[PDB]
Amino acid sequence: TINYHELETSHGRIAVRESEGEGAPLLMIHGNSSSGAIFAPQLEGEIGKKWRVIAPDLPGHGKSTDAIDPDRSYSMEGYADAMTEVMQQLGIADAVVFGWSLGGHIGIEMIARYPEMRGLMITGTPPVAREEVGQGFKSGPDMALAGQEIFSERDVESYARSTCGEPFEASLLDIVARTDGRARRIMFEKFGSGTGGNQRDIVAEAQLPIAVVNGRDEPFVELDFVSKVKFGNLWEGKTHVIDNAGHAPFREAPAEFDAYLARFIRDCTQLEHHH
Repeated sequence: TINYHELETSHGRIAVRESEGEGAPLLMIHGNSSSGAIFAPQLEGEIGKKWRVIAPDLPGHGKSTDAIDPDRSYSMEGYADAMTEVMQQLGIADAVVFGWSLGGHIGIEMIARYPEMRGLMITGTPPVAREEVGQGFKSGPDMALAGQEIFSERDVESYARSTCGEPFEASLLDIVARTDGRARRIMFEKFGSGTGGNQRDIVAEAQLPIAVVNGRDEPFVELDFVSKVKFGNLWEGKTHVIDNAGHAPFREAPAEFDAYLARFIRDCTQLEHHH
Protein backbone atom coordinates (compact mmCIF):
# COMPACT_ATOMS: atom_id res chain seq x y z
CA THR A 1 0.00 0.00 0.00
CA ILE A 2 0.96 3.65 -0.42
CA ASN A 3 1.66 5.49 2.82
CA TYR A 4 0.26 9.03 2.92
CA HIS A 5 1.26 11.64 5.48
CA GLU A 6 1.59 15.39 5.77
CA LEU A 7 4.56 17.50 6.82
CA GLU A 8 4.42 20.90 8.49
CA THR A 9 7.11 22.90 6.67
CA SER A 10 8.13 26.54 6.52
CA HIS A 11 6.40 26.68 3.12
CA GLY A 12 3.10 25.18 4.28
CA ARG A 13 1.66 21.73 4.92
CA ILE A 14 3.17 19.34 2.34
CA ALA A 15 1.43 16.12 1.32
CA VAL A 16 3.78 13.13 0.90
CA ARG A 17 3.15 9.72 -0.65
CA GLU A 18 5.64 6.92 0.00
CA SER A 19 5.82 3.40 -1.34
CA GLU A 20 6.77 0.53 0.98
CA GLY A 21 9.95 -0.32 -0.92
CA GLU A 22 12.95 -1.23 1.27
CA GLY A 23 15.56 -0.08 -1.25
CA ALA A 24 17.31 3.23 -1.95
CA PRO A 25 15.05 6.31 -1.95
CA LEU A 26 13.76 8.04 -5.08
CA LEU A 27 12.18 11.49 -4.90
CA MET A 28 9.74 12.08 -7.76
CA ILE A 29 8.83 15.73 -8.40
CA HIS A 30 5.66 16.43 -10.39
CA GLY A 31 5.03 19.13 -12.96
CA ASN A 32 3.20 22.43 -13.30
CA SER A 33 -0.40 22.11 -11.99
CA SER A 34 0.03 18.40 -11.34
CA SER A 35 0.44 16.30 -8.18
CA GLY A 36 2.55 13.40 -6.90
CA ALA A 37 -0.58 11.28 -7.43
CA ILE A 38 0.36 11.34 -11.14
CA PHE A 39 3.19 8.89 -10.33
CA ALA A 40 0.75 6.13 -9.42
CA PRO A 41 2.36 3.72 -11.94
CA GLN A 42 5.73 4.04 -10.17
CA LEU A 43 4.39 4.27 -6.60
CA GLU A 44 2.20 1.18 -6.97
CA GLY A 45 4.28 -0.76 -9.49
CA GLU A 46 7.63 -2.52 -9.65
CA ILE A 47 9.61 0.68 -8.98
CA GLY A 48 7.79 1.44 -5.74
CA LYS A 49 7.82 -2.19 -4.67
CA LYS A 50 11.64 -2.27 -4.69
CA TRP A 51 12.67 1.30 -3.95
CA ARG A 52 11.39 3.85 -1.45
CA VAL A 53 9.51 6.15 -3.82
CA ILE A 54 8.63 9.53 -2.33
CA ALA A 55 6.12 11.63 -4.29
CA PRO A 56 5.14 14.89 -2.57
CA ASP A 57 2.84 17.65 -3.70
CA LEU A 58 4.45 21.04 -4.26
CA PRO A 59 3.01 23.98 -2.30
CA GLY A 60 -0.12 25.16 -4.12
CA HIS A 61 -0.60 21.73 -5.71
CA GLY A 62 -2.51 18.53 -4.98
CA LYS A 63 -3.20 17.88 -1.31
CA SER A 64 -0.58 20.33 -0.07
CA THR A 65 -1.74 23.71 1.17
CA ASP A 66 -1.18 26.87 -0.81
CA ALA A 67 2.17 28.45 0.04
CA ILE A 68 2.36 30.47 3.25
CA ASP A 69 4.32 32.98 1.14
CA PRO A 70 3.75 32.76 -2.64
CA ASP A 71 6.61 35.22 -3.25
CA ARG A 72 9.04 32.85 -1.55
CA SER A 73 7.74 29.48 -2.71
CA TYR A 74 6.32 29.67 -6.23
CA SER A 75 9.50 29.55 -8.33
CA MET A 76 11.86 26.84 -9.53
CA GLU A 77 14.33 27.79 -6.79
CA GLY A 78 11.60 28.20 -4.16
CA TYR A 79 10.20 24.75 -4.92
CA ALA A 80 13.75 23.36 -4.75
CA ASP A 81 14.11 24.90 -1.31
CA ALA A 82 10.79 23.34 -0.24
CA MET A 83 11.74 19.88 -1.51
CA THR A 84 15.12 20.13 0.21
CA GLU A 85 13.35 20.99 3.48
CA VAL A 86 11.01 18.02 2.97
CA MET A 87 13.92 15.64 2.47
CA GLN A 88 15.63 17.05 5.61
CA GLN A 89 12.47 16.36 7.60
CA LEU A 90 12.23 12.87 6.12
CA GLY A 91 15.87 12.33 7.11
CA ILE A 92 17.02 11.40 3.60
CA ALA A 93 20.11 13.09 2.14
CA ASP A 94 21.03 10.79 -0.73
CA ALA A 95 17.92 10.22 -2.82
CA VAL A 96 18.02 9.75 -6.54
CA VAL A 97 15.75 12.50 -7.94
CA PHE A 98 13.34 12.23 -10.84
CA GLY A 99 11.81 15.49 -12.06
CA TRP A 100 8.95 15.74 -14.53
CA SER A 101 8.77 18.98 -16.50
CA LEU A 102 8.60 21.81 -13.93
CA GLY A 103 9.83 19.10 -11.56
CA GLY A 104 12.92 18.60 -13.69
CA HIS A 105 13.70 22.32 -13.47
CA ILE A 106 13.22 22.06 -9.71
CA GLY A 107 15.56 19.07 -9.67
CA ILE A 108 18.22 21.10 -11.46
CA GLU A 109 17.86 23.83 -8.80
CA MET A 110 18.19 21.13 -6.14
CA ILE A 111 21.66 20.13 -7.30
CA ALA A 112 23.23 23.00 -5.31
CA ARG A 113 20.95 22.51 -2.29
CA TYR A 114 21.08 18.72 -2.03
CA PRO A 115 24.77 17.79 -2.62
CA GLU A 116 24.50 14.08 -1.79
CA MET A 117 21.85 13.55 -4.54
CA ARG A 118 22.89 10.29 -6.15
CA GLY A 119 21.54 11.16 -9.58
CA LEU A 120 18.96 13.29 -11.39
CA MET A 121 16.64 12.12 -14.15
CA ILE A 122 14.75 14.80 -16.07
CA THR A 123 11.76 14.17 -18.33
CA GLY A 124 9.89 16.93 -20.17
CA THR A 125 12.63 19.38 -19.18
CA PRO A 126 15.03 21.26 -21.44
CA PRO A 127 17.83 22.81 -19.36
CA VAL A 128 17.77 26.40 -20.60
CA ALA A 129 19.21 29.76 -19.74
CA ARG A 130 16.51 32.43 -19.62
CA GLU A 131 17.33 33.67 -23.13
CA GLU A 132 17.03 30.12 -24.53
CA VAL A 133 13.39 29.49 -23.63
CA GLY A 134 12.32 29.94 -27.25
CA GLN A 135 14.87 27.34 -28.39
CA GLY A 136 14.19 24.74 -25.72
CA PHE A 137 10.40 24.78 -25.88
CA LYS A 138 7.96 24.42 -28.76
CA SER A 139 5.73 27.41 -29.41
CA GLY A 140 2.13 26.22 -29.50
CA PRO A 141 -1.55 26.71 -28.52
CA ASP A 142 -1.05 25.34 -24.99
CA MET A 143 2.27 27.04 -24.26
CA ALA A 144 0.78 30.23 -22.81
CA LEU A 145 -1.14 28.24 -20.21
CA ALA A 146 2.03 27.43 -18.24
CA GLY A 147 2.11 30.92 -16.74
CA GLN A 148 -1.58 31.82 -16.94
CA GLU A 149 -3.16 32.42 -13.53
CA ILE A 150 -6.85 31.91 -14.34
CA PHE A 151 -7.99 28.57 -15.85
CA SER A 152 -11.60 28.10 -16.89
CA GLU A 153 -13.17 24.59 -16.81
CA ARG A 154 -11.65 24.56 -20.10
CA ASP A 155 -8.02 25.75 -20.21
CA VAL A 156 -8.07 23.00 -17.61
CA GLU A 157 -9.09 20.22 -19.97
CA SER A 158 -6.69 21.37 -22.70
CA TYR A 159 -3.82 21.66 -20.22
CA ALA A 160 -4.52 18.26 -18.62
CA ARG A 161 -4.80 16.50 -21.95
CA SER A 162 -1.63 18.00 -23.47
CA THR A 163 0.54 17.59 -20.37
CA CYS A 164 -0.60 14.14 -19.26
CA GLY A 165 -1.28 12.45 -22.60
CA GLU A 166 -3.08 9.16 -23.05
CA PRO A 167 -4.92 7.89 -21.19
CA PHE A 168 -7.05 10.81 -20.00
CA GLU A 169 -8.81 10.39 -16.65
CA ALA A 170 -11.36 12.68 -15.02
CA SER A 171 -9.26 12.72 -11.84
CA LEU A 172 -6.67 14.72 -13.80
CA LEU A 173 -9.14 17.58 -13.92
CA ASP A 174 -9.44 17.64 -10.14
CA ILE A 175 -5.64 17.91 -9.89
CA VAL A 176 -5.17 20.71 -12.42
CA ALA A 177 -8.23 22.66 -11.28
CA ARG A 178 -7.01 22.73 -7.67
CA THR A 179 -3.68 24.38 -8.47
CA ASP A 180 -3.18 27.84 -7.00
CA GLY A 181 -3.08 29.85 -10.23
CA ARG A 182 -0.74 32.39 -8.67
CA ALA A 183 1.88 29.64 -8.73
CA ARG A 184 1.71 29.44 -12.52
CA ARG A 185 2.01 33.19 -13.01
CA ILE A 186 4.79 33.83 -10.49
CA MET A 187 6.88 30.79 -11.39
CA PHE A 188 6.71 31.61 -15.10
CA GLU A 189 7.66 35.26 -14.64
CA LYS A 190 10.60 34.38 -12.40
CA PHE A 191 11.92 31.69 -14.77
CA GLY A 192 11.85 34.05 -17.75
CA SER A 193 13.65 36.62 -15.60
CA GLY A 194 16.36 34.26 -14.37
CA THR A 195 15.79 34.76 -10.64
CA GLY A 196 17.39 31.35 -10.03
CA GLY A 197 20.57 29.63 -11.16
CA ASN A 198 21.33 29.42 -14.88
CA GLN A 199 20.18 25.88 -15.68
CA ARG A 200 22.32 25.49 -18.79
CA ASP A 201 25.44 26.22 -16.77
CA ILE A 202 24.30 24.13 -13.81
CA VAL A 203 23.86 20.91 -15.81
CA ALA A 204 27.06 21.48 -17.81
CA GLU A 205 29.13 21.68 -14.61
CA ALA A 206 27.23 19.12 -12.49
CA GLN A 207 29.29 16.01 -11.73
CA LEU A 208 26.45 13.70 -10.65
CA PRO A 209 24.84 11.44 -13.23
CA ILE A 210 22.04 13.23 -15.07
CA ALA A 211 19.68 11.07 -17.12
CA VAL A 212 17.44 12.56 -19.84
CA VAL A 213 14.38 10.60 -20.96
CA ASN A 214 11.59 11.96 -23.14
CA GLY A 215 8.69 10.87 -25.24
CA ARG A 216 9.33 11.11 -28.98
CA ASP A 217 6.06 12.98 -29.55
CA GLU A 218 6.88 15.65 -26.95
CA PRO A 219 4.52 18.57 -27.62
CA PHE A 220 6.36 21.04 -25.35
CA VAL A 221 10.06 20.21 -25.48
CA GLU A 222 12.37 20.53 -28.49
CA LEU A 223 14.13 17.17 -28.47
CA ASP A 224 16.75 18.29 -31.01
CA PHE A 225 17.74 21.09 -28.63
CA VAL A 226 17.81 18.72 -25.65
CA SER A 227 20.09 16.30 -27.53
CA LYS A 228 22.59 19.15 -27.96
CA VAL A 229 22.69 20.35 -24.32
CA LYS A 230 26.04 19.90 -22.57
CA PHE A 231 25.90 17.77 -19.41
CA GLY A 232 28.80 17.19 -17.05
CA ASN A 233 27.95 13.50 -16.71
CA LEU A 234 25.20 12.39 -19.09
CA TRP A 235 23.91 8.95 -18.11
CA GLU A 236 24.69 6.37 -20.81
CA GLY A 237 26.19 9.15 -22.92
CA LYS A 238 23.04 10.23 -24.72
CA THR A 239 19.53 11.57 -24.27
CA HIS A 240 16.87 8.86 -24.52
CA VAL A 241 13.61 8.85 -26.46
CA ILE A 242 10.55 6.63 -25.99
CA ASP A 243 8.31 5.98 -28.99
CA ASN A 244 4.55 6.45 -28.68
CA ALA A 245 4.79 8.83 -25.74
CA GLY A 246 4.69 12.58 -25.38
CA HIS A 247 5.12 14.73 -22.30
CA ALA A 248 4.43 12.05 -19.68
CA PRO A 249 6.12 8.78 -20.69
CA PHE A 250 6.03 7.48 -17.10
CA ARG A 251 2.23 7.08 -17.52
CA GLU A 252 1.88 6.83 -21.32
CA ALA A 253 4.52 4.10 -21.64
CA PRO A 254 5.18 2.88 -18.10
CA ALA A 255 7.07 -0.37 -18.77
CA GLU A 256 9.49 1.34 -21.14
CA PHE A 257 9.93 4.37 -18.88
CA ASP A 258 10.42 2.11 -15.87
CA ALA A 259 13.21 0.23 -17.65
CA TYR A 260 15.15 3.49 -17.86
CA LEU A 261 14.27 4.61 -14.33
CA ALA A 262 15.09 1.26 -12.70
CA ARG A 263 18.40 0.99 -14.54
CA PHE A 264 19.31 4.55 -13.55
CA ILE A 265 18.47 3.96 -9.89
CA ARG A 266 20.52 0.72 -9.86
CA ASP A 267 23.46 2.49 -11.51
CA CYS A 268 23.35 5.42 -9.09
CA THR A 269 22.95 3.39 -5.92
CA GLN A 270 24.00 -0.21 -6.42
CA LEU A 271 27.30 0.14 -8.26
CA GLU A 272 30.72 0.42 -6.62
CA HIS A 273 31.66 4.08 -6.33
CA HIS A 274 35.06 5.47 -7.29
CA HIS A 275 36.33 8.86 -8.47
